[PDB]
Amino acid sequence: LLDVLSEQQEQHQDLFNSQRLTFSEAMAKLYQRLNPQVDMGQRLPQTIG
Amino acid sequence: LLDVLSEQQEQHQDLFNSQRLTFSEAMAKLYQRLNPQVDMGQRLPQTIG
Repeated sequence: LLDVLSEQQEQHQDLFNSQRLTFSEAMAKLYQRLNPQVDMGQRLPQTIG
Repeated sequence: LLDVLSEQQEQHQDLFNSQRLTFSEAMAKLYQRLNPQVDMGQRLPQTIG
């Protein structure tokens, strides 16, 4: 996730500019996209972010 | 919800008649349209229905 943030921020800006997603929710959803073995949404994306 | 089902679903067909979602999803979306304050455990509307 750190590597994606540092070098590939723009490549998922679609997720970040998503008005539906808060910054923590955007982070949580990105963490869901890459490394999908941690995929978890029953604990709210806001909290995981 | 039972009372609305008895007598007012005919105002809610818009939700019902939408190809976006299935019948159980329609029920879930109706119920959450009712009692809007009541959130759920961020689960699929399929399961809620």
